[PDB]
Amino acid sequence: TFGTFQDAYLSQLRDIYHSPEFRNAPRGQASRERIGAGFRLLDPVQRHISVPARRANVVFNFAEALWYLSGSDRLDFIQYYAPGIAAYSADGRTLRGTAYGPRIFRHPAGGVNQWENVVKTLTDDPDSKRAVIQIFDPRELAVADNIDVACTLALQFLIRDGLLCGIGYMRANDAFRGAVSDVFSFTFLQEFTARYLGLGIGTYHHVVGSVHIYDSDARWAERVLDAGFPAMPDGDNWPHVRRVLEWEERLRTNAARLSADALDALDLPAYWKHVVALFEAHRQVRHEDTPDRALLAALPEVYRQSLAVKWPGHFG
Amino acid sequence: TFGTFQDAYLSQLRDIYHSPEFRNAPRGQASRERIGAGFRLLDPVQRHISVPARRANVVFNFAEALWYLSGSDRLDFIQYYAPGIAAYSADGRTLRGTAYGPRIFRHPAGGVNQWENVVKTLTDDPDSKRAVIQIFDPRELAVADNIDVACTLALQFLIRDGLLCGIGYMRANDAFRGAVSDVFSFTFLQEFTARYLGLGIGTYHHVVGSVHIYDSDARWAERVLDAPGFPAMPDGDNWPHVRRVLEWEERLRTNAARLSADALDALDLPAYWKHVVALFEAHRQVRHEDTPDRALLAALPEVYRQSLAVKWPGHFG
Ligand SMILES: Nc1ccn([C@@H]2O[C@H](COP(=O)(O)O)[C@@H](O)[C@H]2O)c(=O)n1
Ligand SMILES: Nc1ccn([C@@H]2O[C@H](COP(=O)(O)O)[C@@H](O)[C@H]2O)c(=O)n1
Repeated sequence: TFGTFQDAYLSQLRDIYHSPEFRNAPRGQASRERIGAGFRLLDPVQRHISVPARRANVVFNFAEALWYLSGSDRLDFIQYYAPGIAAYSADGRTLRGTAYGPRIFRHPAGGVNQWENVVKTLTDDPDSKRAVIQIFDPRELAVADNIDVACTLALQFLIRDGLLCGIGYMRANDAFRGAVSDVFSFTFLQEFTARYLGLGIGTYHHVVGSVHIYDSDARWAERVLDAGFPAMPDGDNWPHVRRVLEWEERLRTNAARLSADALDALDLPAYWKHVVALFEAHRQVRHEDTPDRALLAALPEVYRQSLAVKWPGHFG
Repeated sequence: TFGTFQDAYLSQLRDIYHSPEFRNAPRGQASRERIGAGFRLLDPVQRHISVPARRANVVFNFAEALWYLSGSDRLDFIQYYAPGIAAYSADGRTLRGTAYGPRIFRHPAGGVNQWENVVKTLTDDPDSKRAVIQIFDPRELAVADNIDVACTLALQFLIRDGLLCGIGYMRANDAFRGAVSDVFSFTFLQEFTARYLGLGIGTYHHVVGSVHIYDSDARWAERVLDAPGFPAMPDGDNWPHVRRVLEWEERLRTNAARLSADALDALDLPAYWKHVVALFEAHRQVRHEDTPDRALLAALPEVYRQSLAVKWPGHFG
């Protein structure tokens, strides 16, 4: 049990790096590994990693979570924030196992919107043990030479004492890289759903079959070992997400830009204005426009620190 | 971490009973509950409960596991061993979420034999992290008033240091009743698969979203709280033996045949599977009111004799 994700993240990283159970090479990727590992977070909203040596990217973290909420499998959207994710696209256009959006909202088994069914299940029986979003699909292992097999099995939500608890079940999790964005996204979905249901945030449980540090990340993991997040507004945030996704697409494609004062004047809750400002900052970097230091100064300090460490030549 | 399932079972039972995180009533079923609970077994073959107050039914244990291997969803097979299970059959003929057989061997999401794909995956890449059998299906929540939604999410197998390790992921588990047969079945499938792959047995991990004791079981669970090795399955491909065992299972369940102690010893089966068919003949004696055979009983492994003697003491005690 940990208070924040960063404490759990660093504890687990130390366990795997210094006390691995196995050394092996699944699909040729040499790794340190432990089997059957998990942790509990008492405060899932505190979902960010701020250790400067880790250079956690809060823009990618929100982008991935909103990519899921958009229901999209398109590579162009997410590789803009994480160019290396193109390695898992067989067609150069879409992602399969990596794209949890379609798994949540139009699952390959029947096209089912599982998020809606979970909300209906919890509304009809608040104590339900059945409110599960299935991610994995049985046909993924029937694909020959599949380069992108879902590694999350399911997400479960439970309403307990007026709080929404969440459980993420994964068959495998990269303890150094993937875990940072997976726990961010799963606790983001948990909070989003809690707000929608009018509930407080309960605990988050992460449970993983194989937790591992790839040997190719050993040096960076060692640098990290040698070294408040704001709350989403109450209620139904879908209208805000739709507007943020509109700004996301226009900024990513450089079809729009917004100054610091334009951002502050957007008709959005402050929480979501800051997410749009992250995307405008990222546009300045990727499309080589003038970095806006007034933009940076208006962000929450957690975001300011992420930007200054990720892009010190722009925001440092 | 526990040496045997019985140690983990009793420890989890006492944890839920004495220190439940929640008391609630999903679908109106009042319970004591803990969230996100798991354990690790070092010896998954030692999968049985031998506390007499629990009256664990090794015949049902093997019947459920073989029902899964048969790929069947039929109620008539399994309700013969567990009469109350018909409460989860909407049509009186089949089981849905309770029937893991079709989920393993012909999953409704594409008609996929996942066991075959797991064996192929682990043969092509022994270190694979992908060898997962999915059980739950997203369409199960799509219609209201479903009385039988799968509570197992997935089973994963990993080859680590030449040993087949298993992980069962469940969204919910009855810690007092269902967990006894679920862990039996999952570690049985683990051992079966390891023998097929020519591997030894590693660890088994059980992880469950909601683990609970139903209030209606509290009296029995209190009695259990107030209160011999399991044999190893033979090496190699046990499918041909399973097929023969299933032929005998149906003949005995329908009272179309009977097996004397000498008829059991003459079966063309490894000793391990002869004992399983003997369990079915003993069960036939119970269900069809035939003479309890003392000689059958004496030839069984000690673990099985104790289960029969406690469960049906007038027949086998
Ligand atoms: N969301 C994701 C997607 C992939 N991953 C990583 O990618 C790997 C995919 O390779 P396998 O399919 O071989 O497992 C996982 O084992 C895990 O290391 C992750 O940790 N989180
Ligand atoms: N294999 C199975 C099948 C059912 N069960 C029990 O049946 C219940 C089914 O009800 P829910 O669908 O409400 O969970 C589970 O919560 C669990 O108590 C089990 O423990 N093992």
